Amino acid sequence: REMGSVELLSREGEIAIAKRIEAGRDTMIRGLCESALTFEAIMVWREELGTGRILLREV
DNA sequence: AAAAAAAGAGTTGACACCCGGGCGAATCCCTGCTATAATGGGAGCTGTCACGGATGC
Repeated sequence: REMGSVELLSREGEIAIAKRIEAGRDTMIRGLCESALTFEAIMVWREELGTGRILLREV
């Protein structure tokens, strides 16, 4: 009863939902790429590159 | 009238062996990934009363 009294169906609504999810992921990625918090934090792992353990195929 | 040894103890090397702990190897359990379109559910009484109590205007 609860699922039927509040839910519906949408053919093209799934496309809009996917576009909204993609926009949210894009905005989150744009907001997470900052300076002195994420660049220097992840750079300590990028400096470990050259051994092929987690620098390539992992990060 | 005397006087020493098969047992009885006591060990000393000499195997026979019997589960324990590793070294392997062979093999179980988990977990996730599959891209045409899938869009609200199946029994069950209903052939006992009667009492004793719990809601309602």
